[PDB]
Amino acid sequence: KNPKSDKFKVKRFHHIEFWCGDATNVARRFSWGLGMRFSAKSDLSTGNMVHASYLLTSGDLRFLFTAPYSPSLSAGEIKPTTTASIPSFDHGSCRSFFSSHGLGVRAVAIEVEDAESAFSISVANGAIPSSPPIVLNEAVTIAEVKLYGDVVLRYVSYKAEFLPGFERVEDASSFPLDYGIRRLDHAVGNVPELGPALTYVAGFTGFHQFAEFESGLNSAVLASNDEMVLLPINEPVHGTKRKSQIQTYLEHNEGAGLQHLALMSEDIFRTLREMRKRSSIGGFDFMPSPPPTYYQNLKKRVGDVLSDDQIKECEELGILVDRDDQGTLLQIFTKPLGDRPTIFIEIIQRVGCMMYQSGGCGGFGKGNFSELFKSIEEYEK
Amino acid sequence: KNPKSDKFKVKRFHHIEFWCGDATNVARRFSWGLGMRFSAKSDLSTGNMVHASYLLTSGDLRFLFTAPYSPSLSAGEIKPTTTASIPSFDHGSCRSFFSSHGLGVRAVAIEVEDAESAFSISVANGAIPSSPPIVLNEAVTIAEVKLYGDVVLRYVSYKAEFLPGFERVEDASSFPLDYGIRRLDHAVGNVPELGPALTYVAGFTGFHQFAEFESGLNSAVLASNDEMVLLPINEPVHGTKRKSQIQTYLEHNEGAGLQHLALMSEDIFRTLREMRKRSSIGGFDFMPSPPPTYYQNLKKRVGDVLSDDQIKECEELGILVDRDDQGTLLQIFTKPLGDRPTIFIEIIQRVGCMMYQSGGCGGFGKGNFSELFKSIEEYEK
Ligand SMILES: Cn1c(=O)n(CC(F)(F)F)c(=O)c2cc([N+](=O)[O-])c(C(=O)C3=C(O)CCCC3=O)cc21
Ligand SMILES: Cn1c(=O)n(CC(F)(F)F)c(=O)c2cc([N+](=O)[O-])c(C(=O)C3=C(O)CCCC3=O)cc21
Ligand SMILES: [Co+2]
Ligand SMILES: [Co+2]
Repeated sequence: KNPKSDKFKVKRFHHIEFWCGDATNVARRFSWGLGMRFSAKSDLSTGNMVHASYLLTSGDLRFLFTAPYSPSLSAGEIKPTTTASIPSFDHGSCRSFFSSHGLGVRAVAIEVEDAESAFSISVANGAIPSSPPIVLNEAVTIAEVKLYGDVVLRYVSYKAEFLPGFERVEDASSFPLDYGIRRLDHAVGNVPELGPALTYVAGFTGFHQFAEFESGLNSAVLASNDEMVLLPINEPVHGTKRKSQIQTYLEHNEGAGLQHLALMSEDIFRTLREMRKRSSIGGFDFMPSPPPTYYQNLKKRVGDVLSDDQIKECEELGILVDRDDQGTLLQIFTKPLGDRPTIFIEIIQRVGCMMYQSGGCGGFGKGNFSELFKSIEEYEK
Repeated sequence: KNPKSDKFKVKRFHHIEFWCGDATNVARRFSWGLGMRFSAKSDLSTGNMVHASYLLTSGDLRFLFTAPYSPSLSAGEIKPTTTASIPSFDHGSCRSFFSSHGLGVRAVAIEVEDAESAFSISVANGAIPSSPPIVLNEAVTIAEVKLYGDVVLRYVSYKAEFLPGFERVEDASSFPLDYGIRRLDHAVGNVPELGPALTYVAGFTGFHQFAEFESGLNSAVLASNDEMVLLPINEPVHGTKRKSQIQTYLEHNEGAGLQHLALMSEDIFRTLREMRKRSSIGGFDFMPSPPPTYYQNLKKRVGDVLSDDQIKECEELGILVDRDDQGTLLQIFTKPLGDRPTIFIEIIQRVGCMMYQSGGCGGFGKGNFSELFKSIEEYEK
């Protein structure tokens, strides 16, 4: 059931912004680890005395990494005279965010036809304003509302080069890395109580519940009209035998915030080969391997979609596989991206539901919870 | 002239500790960029609820990267019951250091025979105590005094595995990277006024002035008895045509602090080939190239130490070369290690002064200031 209730028109994810203490080191780690090119900068070299911001891109995926400079470099400025390229930026907000959460996502930015209307409609429907709409170089409008915790939903609209004031990175300082990652598929929040969080976000966006088909979670997925923009939210299930991963998140994150980013690959086998190659030389580690019992039940589940060679390839790379009403989902999770057991990344590829591919094809892997529990018992046999 | 006036016995540099906001991302960037292996950890996985600390090693070089967790994980602890592996660590001090300076060096640690005596003698000779001596697991003693700015000089002594409470990193999660870097050669501070800084540090250590043989600097080098431990200090020269790099440092760093770490390589050609290979895929960038006039005057200076093949190799890699009373110095500088124009790294190899090699052999490149100025004029001809 898709009522198509978006209160303003939404296109697609535009970028994800990380708030960090050093944007250079995080951006270079992520670039090597995920195979993303350095494509735009805004910093001292471009006349930005406020923040350093570096953009990495892979296909349509845009990761922005931003950290503050000493406030003393911009003490003479006022908001109208600012040299920040992201006018919503605030030294104290950024410093307070990082000291509270460590490295994490500050803004989930979606592109809209009209960011000012998006902001107005949103707030008129209960969104908590975070930063009012501001027109950038007569070309781009940016506005922010609170999403959950200290994460904001950033609206971006273009009248017609990432953002004004950013410069393209020099050819020599930009290496054409690519491991097959192509776009952001969904962005997931962890909150203490799912009900109020869903009601708030569904309330100001018009996004509808997407619906799926023990685990330490309960969750729901909000989606835009074409279900391209997918924003799931998790809450803990207390009292379970194993402590809820969501509860561990909330404790180490100091409250609600973004849990994982799921990135679509055009070739999850190539992506995981390239990323695993680099795990111990600066890249990302992956979740522990599932038992062989899991991969010895994979043919009886998905053998109609993937060859026995590809199923062996899944056991080598640790890929998990689940099946929807409509399609198949290949998926794997990284270990946390930084010091804290908080944010992590999911790599995915979905097979099926072609019209282009419809969003959410295959679901989010809900069945892998019970399939992994069984193989755990079956292996100890 | 070496009076050998050390007030307590000093052996060698033990480690350099970086204070960061995320220790994972910085440590993985540095590991790939410099070719250093992950060798020890102290973090949640080892029962440290206070800080995450990761040690990288190359030859004798030890870089430690430390960031704080949420204070809430250790709210129930007191100093006697702490789970920190570095008892000098303080959440507020670390958070305040990083927000003030960004990524930078907190501790220059030197090994001594008796860290408690080192601390006592030091303070009795004017050192400002930073953290009193503390015996770790009946095996290791650690103590800290102020060095300059918010940088401390950390004394370490062993009765007889980096530090107690650290664990060796698992074989799979530790990749044998090595680009030829072998040990720390010197660590340089930038201060607003050299005189008072020298008097303070020379005052509590007994270190003697090492002495060398326009530039926006004036500087002096303090050295231990065998001149292995080398601690130069810079101050700005105001009024020069080009603004002093030291003054730019002090403004962006919010005051005095560590400017550069010079790392000895056993093969500076191999090191710079490996590091430059990785500049645009997560590693470190290097200083701009000198003109060819510089390398067209290199034979008439050092042609007795390096072949014309090696001199061509210097022009390819951008290596600079200077000559002492006693030896030859090969050297090159990175661009700053993080967002701010503050800390950077120097790679060096020295040729000569063999007895082992005596410390400081070749100097620190003082002549390259006037050799580079000339080649600049000669190239515009
Ligand atoms: C498939 N799957 C899984 O098998 N396990 C067990 C494993 F593999 F770790 F052992 C997970 O723990 C796991 C955790 C998460 N999560 O979001 O925390 C997700 C996930 O992506 C997801 C969403 O995107 C929105 C709806 C909620 C949801 O579950 C999937 C998971
Ligand atoms: C050799 N040399 C140089 O040629 N230039 C010009 C170039 F190349 F950048 F264009 C420098 O700027 C430069 C800067 C520094 N510094 O410390 O800032 C040092 C250096 O290492 C040093 C010490 O270790 C202790 C004593 C002070 C001192 O000068 C060497 C440099
Ligand atoms: Co997911
Ligand atoms: Co030097």
